[PDB]
Order: sequence, then C-alpha cells, then structure tokens
Amino acid sequence: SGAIYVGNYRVVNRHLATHNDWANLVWEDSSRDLLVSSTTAQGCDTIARCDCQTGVYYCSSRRKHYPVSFSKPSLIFVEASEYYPARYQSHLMLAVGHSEPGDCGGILRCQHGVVGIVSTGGNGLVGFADVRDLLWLDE
Ligand SMILES: NC(=O)[C@H]1CCCN(C(=O)[C@H]2Cc3cccc(Cl)c32)C1
Ligand SMILES: [Zn+2]
Repeated sequence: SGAIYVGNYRVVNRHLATHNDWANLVWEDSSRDLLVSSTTAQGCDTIARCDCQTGVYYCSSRRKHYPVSFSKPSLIFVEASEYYPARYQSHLMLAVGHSEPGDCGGILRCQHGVVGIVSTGGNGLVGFADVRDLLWLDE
C-alpha cells in the first residue's frame, strides 16, 4: 500500500486503486501500473523533475528506508499476475534491493523530491513506476 499526495491529486498503483479512485478518475495507464484520482484536500508532496539515478525508498516489509542506485525509466518485461497478463511495463526503473508484493506504493525520493512508487520486484530486485514526466501533476 501507498500513495503520492500532490495538489488536488492522489497517485496510486493502478492494480491497488479503490472504488473512490475510479469514481474520481483523472487518468490511468495499465502499461505503467498508474492511476491518478482527484482529492478535496490539498497535497504537499514535491515531485522531482530530474534525471537522478540514486535515491531512498520506503520498504514496508522491513519497516525501513533503503538507499538505492536505479536505472533509467524503460520498458521491462513483467511476469503474469492476478492483475495483469505477462507484458512490458513502460516507465519502469529497476534497483537491487528488497521488495515483497505488499511493498507496492512505497515512495522513492531523491534530493529533488518524489521520483516514483514501488510497483514490481522479486529475486533481490525492486521496480519503481516513474512519475517525473507527469508535468501536469503541478498544474
Ligand atoms: N506492476 C505489476 O505488474 C505488478 C502487479 C502485482 C504483482 N507484481 C509484483 O511484482 C509482485 C510479485 C512480487 C514479488 C516481490 C515483490 C513484488 Cl512488488 C511482487 C507486479
Ligand atoms: Zn533528483
């Protein structure tokens, strides 16, 4: 579980979105595992606008934050699951680090702000759905 609260928007993993998220839908992309819904209260998270490849993510399965080096957002093959068939997920960034299914939603941050959220993992790797290209989250 986990979300990004910026302005009048809530950003979540598309496979974990609630009925409220779908009834206040702004945008969704199955290929990126993202869904954005509208909120009444204001969000104060700063979104990073950079090409940083180092940062810190929150791992709920260890109740700990971990520093990681991560790759550039790209198309990466993702195993079939209860939410999606086997496919390429776009805008995905990999790192060497611990992750378990319930870790999806944990925030990844660099010195400039919020980079993205945990979305994939397995075998000692963790995947992050990038949000730095969504320039409309601030306007
Ligand atoms: N974005 C997706 O397609 C995910 C849908 C839910 C499943 N998914 C995962 O990667 C799960 C399976 C697993 C094992 C260790 C860590 C994690 Cl985060 C996961 C993929
Ligand atoms: Zn940065």
